[PDB]
Amino acid sequence: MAVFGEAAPYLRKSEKERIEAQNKPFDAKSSVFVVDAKESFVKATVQSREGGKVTAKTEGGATVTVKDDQVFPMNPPKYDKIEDMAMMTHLHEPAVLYNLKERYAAWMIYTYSGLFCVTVNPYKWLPVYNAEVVAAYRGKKRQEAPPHIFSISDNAYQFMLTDRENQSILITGESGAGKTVNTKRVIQYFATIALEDQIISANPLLEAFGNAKTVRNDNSSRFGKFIRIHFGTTGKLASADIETYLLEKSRVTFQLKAERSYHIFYQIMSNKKPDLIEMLLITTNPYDYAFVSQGEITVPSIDDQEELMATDSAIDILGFTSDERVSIYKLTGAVMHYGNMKFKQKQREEQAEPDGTEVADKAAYLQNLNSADLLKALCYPRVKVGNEYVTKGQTVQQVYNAVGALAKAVYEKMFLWMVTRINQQLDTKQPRQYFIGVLDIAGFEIFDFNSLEQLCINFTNEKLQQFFNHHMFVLEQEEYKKEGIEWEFIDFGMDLAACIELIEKPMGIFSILEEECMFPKATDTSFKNKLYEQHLGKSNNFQKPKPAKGKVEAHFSLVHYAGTVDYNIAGWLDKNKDPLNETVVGLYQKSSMKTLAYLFSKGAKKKGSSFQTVSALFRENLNKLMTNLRSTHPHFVRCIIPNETKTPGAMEHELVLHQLRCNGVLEGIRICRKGFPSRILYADFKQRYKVLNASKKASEKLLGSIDIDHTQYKFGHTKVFFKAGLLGLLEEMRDD
Repeated sequence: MAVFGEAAPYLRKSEKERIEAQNKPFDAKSSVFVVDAKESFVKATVQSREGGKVTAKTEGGATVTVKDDQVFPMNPPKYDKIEDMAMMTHLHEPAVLYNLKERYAAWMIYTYSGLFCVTVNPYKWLPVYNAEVVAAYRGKKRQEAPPHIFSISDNAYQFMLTDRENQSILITGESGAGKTVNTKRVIQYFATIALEDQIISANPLLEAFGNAKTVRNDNSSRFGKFIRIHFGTTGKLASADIETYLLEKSRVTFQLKAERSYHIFYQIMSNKKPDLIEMLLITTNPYDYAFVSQGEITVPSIDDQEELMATDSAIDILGFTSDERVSIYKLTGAVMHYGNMKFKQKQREEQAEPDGTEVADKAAYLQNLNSADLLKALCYPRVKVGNEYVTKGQTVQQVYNAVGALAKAVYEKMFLWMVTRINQQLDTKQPRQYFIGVLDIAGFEIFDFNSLEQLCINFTNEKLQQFFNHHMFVLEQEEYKKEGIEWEFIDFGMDLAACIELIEKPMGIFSILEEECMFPKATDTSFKNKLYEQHLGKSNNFQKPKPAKGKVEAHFSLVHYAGTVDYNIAGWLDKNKDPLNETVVGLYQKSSMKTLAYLFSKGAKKKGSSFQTVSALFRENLNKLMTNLRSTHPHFVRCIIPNETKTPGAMEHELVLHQLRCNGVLEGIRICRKGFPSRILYADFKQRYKVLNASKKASEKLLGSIDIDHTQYKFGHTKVFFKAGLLGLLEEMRDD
């Protein structure tokens, strides 16, 4: 029992509760669940099986008739509070729902789910991470001590110590959901078991540059985050590294009405220091600058003034000179200025031309290069043809797309290089080796009105889901080679492939979108018709939107591992085209500041400066991830938010139901539940099955005598393998 220390009661209960819950009367004729009007699933109490009719009593005593397919048999109390739910004789939505609801009630936060380390959050100081569980969880294997994040961290540590292999921790928590704390927890755990201060110190400037509020939350971290903590050849902290991945681009010049651009803009708009406001030549009203003024400017949660000097100090403590910081500020100001550059068609042509060089002068001075030259090289580029140059023509719309891509590219380059500098200041020069992977990412965030970025995020999560699906497949399945029997002989990732191919293959959604962003006179309606005629009916994941619910418009319905979702197509075309000019990039290369430090200066498979598109860069760096990550052993953590407010213990279903799909842990449990989830020894088997027929041959006797078929199970040579829904049949009969 108390084999580790004192943290047990809020971590795990002792025997007395285990046995007081084990031996409890569990009927299987009224223990069924129910679908709810207010919630999803509560524990119901029916009279009997009246066909598709019941009087299902809730805790408030409900009576309504409910069909069979949504009243669910409850897991027994002998299976109550089990850590690894992948063995329960009932594997469904309510199974896991209450298997963690009652555990959060009993405060057993840290649970297991196959490979998933499901971890709820508290709202009160619980001493589960104290200086004794660090040694209690030290040296352990996975499944003997009670679950915890320290368990999996030490697991990955000893794993890399076994075969010099890189490992990775895949965490998924909402903005400000507590994962921002669990990351520092695991990194300091590793720092002891081998720094976190530098990590948290560099942290806020990141969210300054690349975070914003959305229609859902307030400090959404749009980019991806990945931390490489390398060790010596024996295990010794010899690195502190950081990776930014799939940083969103289109924010810098476009955002829907219910959100805004990144923080830094409005931060400078906040006038805690008019030194910048004068120096960056900007005014204070953000509605004066179109790139940032298409949504909600002021947020009623935090002001941006204090954040100015907060992130300023964040810069200062890191390896940044002062000129470096004035350069960052000037570049952000020029990004803001580009929006107001105006162009007008010439009267005798479609060639664009400038009207007022004022904002042109401002932006050009802000980079120390001529203004007339800048606007010329925007509205009169020239491309290298053969062994000379010709000056292409430009229409107004083309010039607007060009300057948009310009601002986007310079901003993302600023981001990537400041990250470079950060990871440049934080390294320790010890010769290092195989690292660990700490990676957060935006979850499967589906909304009431989807768009491009939502689809890209959902696609990233599709790739991740298939990744870990296949990993769990190989591990779990190919374990049982030694178990004298195999089952579910197909790969497990090969069912997300149907939804992936619909997005990434030739003639896929992304390919078609590229086609239309390249076609001469494409329009939104042509895009829709092309999508339909290429996919509708000729696939299954793709299907028609359903008009209802008074929502504005959906245009095509995709199905994922996290359920179906239908997207809105308006604006996808002009949001995706970003023709990067070249003469102006030369201008940048020949500037006088470290703006050119970004833009420092085969032909096959590389598109041209007029075929560039956002989705392509996505699909490129996404595969960069999904290969270097594939070169590293994974582990998974899930910071849930069980309640709207901070009332601990309580947990409403509908909200945790959503996180159950965003992380898609039910997908793992369902791919592991369509076979033999129950692998068990003789320990409980003989003692609870000898009651009907009062080792191996003894198992054969104690199984054949209790009226079970030899189809839905197999005891290979060591453990018996069982479906979930069969032990319940035994549960009530193995007790008599």
